[PDB]
Parts: sequence; structure tokens; C-alpha cells
Amino acid sequence: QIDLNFPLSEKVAIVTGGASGIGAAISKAFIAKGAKVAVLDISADIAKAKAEELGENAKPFVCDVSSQQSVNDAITAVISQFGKIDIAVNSAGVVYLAPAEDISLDYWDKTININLKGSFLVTQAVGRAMIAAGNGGKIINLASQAGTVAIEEHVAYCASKFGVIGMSKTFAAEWGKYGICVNTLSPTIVLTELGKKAWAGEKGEAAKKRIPAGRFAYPEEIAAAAVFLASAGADMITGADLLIDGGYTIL
Amino acid sequence: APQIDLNFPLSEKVAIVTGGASGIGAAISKAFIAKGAKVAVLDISADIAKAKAEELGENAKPFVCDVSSQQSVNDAITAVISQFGKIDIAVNSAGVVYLAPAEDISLDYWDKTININLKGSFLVTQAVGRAMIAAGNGGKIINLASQAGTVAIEEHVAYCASKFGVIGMSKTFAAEWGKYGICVNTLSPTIVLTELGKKAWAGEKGEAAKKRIPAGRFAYPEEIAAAAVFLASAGADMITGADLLIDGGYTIL
Repeated sequence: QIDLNFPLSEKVAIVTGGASGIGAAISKAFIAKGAKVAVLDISADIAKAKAEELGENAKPFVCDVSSQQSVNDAITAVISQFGKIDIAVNSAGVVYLAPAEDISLDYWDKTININLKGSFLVTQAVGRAMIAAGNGGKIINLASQAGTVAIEEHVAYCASKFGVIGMSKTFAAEWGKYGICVNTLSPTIVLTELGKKAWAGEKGEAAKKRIPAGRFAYPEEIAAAAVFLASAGADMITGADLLIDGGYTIL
Repeated sequence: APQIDLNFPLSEKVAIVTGGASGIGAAISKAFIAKGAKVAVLDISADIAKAKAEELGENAKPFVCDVSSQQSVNDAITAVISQFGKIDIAVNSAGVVYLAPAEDISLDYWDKTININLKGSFLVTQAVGRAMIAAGNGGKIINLASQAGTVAIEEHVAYCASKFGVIGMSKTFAAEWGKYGICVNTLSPTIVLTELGKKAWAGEKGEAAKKRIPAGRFAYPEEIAAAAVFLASAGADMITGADLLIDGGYTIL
């Protein structure tokens, strides 16, 4: 029987980048749905503050997603604390923009190492855990509208996000046999505290003109999609890229 | 419309081809020479590049390039411009394949794949595009992707990540550089019967793979090269950001 309230009661979720922005909203949503949440972030202080805020079912873990050791140690620590991992969300991304003829190798490598390699390392470590446990699982990787369309100044970002989608689809293909659904979530511009700042004024008004919905997405809306994809209502959804873009990419 | 020559000549255009001394790069270099182009054969060693450029005759010249090194790539482009005066066409065909089950695949296989297939394509496309923008005469950039840039394939988690990435990257260069007359496209083959590929699919391995391809066979390097000639020509000036599958229909099912 599929419970159409989409409960997550007693499931254990990892959320990378979980202490701010989209990741904070996902952590909060998962807590509200009865899950245990491992809040993973590169800053121990930021993770500590977020997990304390979210209450007794949220615990902090330091994790540099670009580091295989840091990732493996975090996964081990989450298992030691909670017993198992049912859900993992990868929402540690970075954005480094410049015209394509100018963009530095540093901007390129940081983008690829964090957005693409980081998603690889976290997905592989969590998936190994899930395979060993034998109870299936859910992996949700944040991609972007930029995993579907080109955007000016986003050569590295688009490369990383298109890559995340191909990568995630391959994990989905190979891990169906283990009951692990692997999907991507692809937002348009999101009104995180940062995004509010970066898309204020006429710049934001101009961007909204091209979105059929006529506004940007809230982090809470991205988290609602994560809740659905993490649930028992989505067991036949795998390899999917769910766009939350207000129509941006369809024109 | 201009007179568009439906023989698709590349007379006096200068083309760089990475991985130009073997497999698909070698076939592309040979095709471009046959169409009248000057070809800069880039490969990882001086001897290998020299042997191909000698094979291809007086309009082909050799250059050493490790596409995963910014310095190597920049030096190669500078040397090509010194030798030929300009770059009109660049093809990135130096890719690598490292396969393993997704839960097992090493960070070494991941890095080698991303660094050559994706970062290498970025470095070459950026260096070539800079030269093209500066010269003001437009240009053509053709990046080899793969059927694996559209579909997942078991054991190909790093390969698919790199090839999806190449397409996204290439489409962004296309969007930004249309204003400078530079078309940037990808070519996405199924399995190709390079000297290597022949050895690699020699088995029932090959016969089973073919059952899933509507065309019922693999592609030859010369077929990939024919598509490259078309995309490098004046018959393709309105084609940019496109991914042209040469997959015998593999990906449509």
C-alpha cells in the first residue's frame, strides 16, 4: 500500500551541503517528515549550528566532497551513529562563472572536482553501503537547468551538471538490481539567501521574463521534490532528471 | 545564399586533429587531407605524430600535444599558428576508455577519464577558439563525444560522465561563440572498428552488441571521418551546438 502522505519516518538521510541553501531546506524537510538527518558540510561550525537548530534527529558531520578520504570517513561515521543509510542527497555544488574564452583552469577544476567528482565520490560511498546492507535505497543528486541547456558564462558549470546527469544515470542503470533508485533534481534559479542577493533588482526581473512561471524557485520547493523522490511513492523512478525550472528549458 | 559547393571542399583550410596519429583521429586527418586541407597531426609522441604526418604527405605536419596539460595544449596551438598561419578547424579526438563496475571503479580510472576526455576537450577548445576569435574569420570545432553522451552503459560511469560533460561544455562554447562565427558541434559514434576496436570486439562480444544496433554492425573510422568533413565544411555553417549521432540507431531504443 503506498501511503500518499509520502512519509519518511525513521529513514536515515545524508544531505551534503546540508547546512545552508538548498541543502538546509532539504534537511529541514526530511526532519519534518520523521527522518534522521546527517548534516554534512565542509565547515564543522556551520554543520554543528544547523544540526543543533534542527533538533535531536539531526547530527553534524564534516565532509569535503572532493576528498575520497573525507567522504568515506563521513559515510562510516553516519553508519556508526544511525545504524544505516536509506537516503542520500548530494547538494554541495559551487558556481564559478566567466566568459568561455577567459575562464581560468582554477575555476574549471574547482567546478569539476566539487560538482562532478564530489557527486561521484559520495554516490559511490553511499551506494556501496546500501549494496552491503541489502535493503535498497534512494540517491538524489542535485543537477540544474544547466544540465539541459547551455547558459552564457557557465561553460564549466554546464559541463559539470550535464556530467552529473550522465553519471547518475549510469549508477541508476547498474544499481537497479540492488533496489537503489538514483535520480537528479534540476532547479532553475533558486532564492537561497545567496540567490536572493545575486538576483536582486532588474537583473532578476530580466531573468524572470524567460521563465514561463514568472518567478524563481524557493529552496522549500526543491526540498518538496526531494521528499517525493526519497519516498516509497517513487520506487519506479530511477535514472530520471526532474526539472523544477518553471518551464525555463522548454523554450 | 552563397554558392555552396556540394562537394564540401576544405581547400586551404587549416585543421588541428588531436589523437591524429591513430584510430578515429587518423581517419579524420586522412579525410581532411583528401579534401584539400592542411592538417596539424597532434599526438602524445614526436615519433607517432611524425610517422602519420609523413604518411599523409606534404600538407600534414606533426606536433606533440598532451591534451590534459594546459601548457602542452597552448604550446601546440602556438606552434600550429607559426607553421600554418591560422587555424580554421579543430577536432578533439584523443579520448580514452576506462571501464569497471560503478561500485568498484577507482579514482584513478575516474581521473584519467575526466582529465583527458573532458578537461582535455576544454583546454583544446578554449585555446583554438581564442585563436579563431582573434583572427576574425570564424571557425569550426568538432568534439568527439559518444553514444555514451546520450545513454548510460554498464561499467561506463566515468566514461558517460565525461561524454555527457563534453556535450554540455561544447553547447556552451557554441552559444557564446556564434557571435564570432565559430560553429561548435559534437560527433557521437557507437562502437567504432579502429585497429584497436577490432581487437576489442572480436568476440561473440561483438555479435551480441550488434543485436542491439538497428544498423546491425559497428561504425568504421572512415564513416566518422565523413561526418567530420561535412561538419567542417561551408555546408554546415548553420549547424552549431548539435550532437550528431553516428550510432546505427543504438540510442533510439
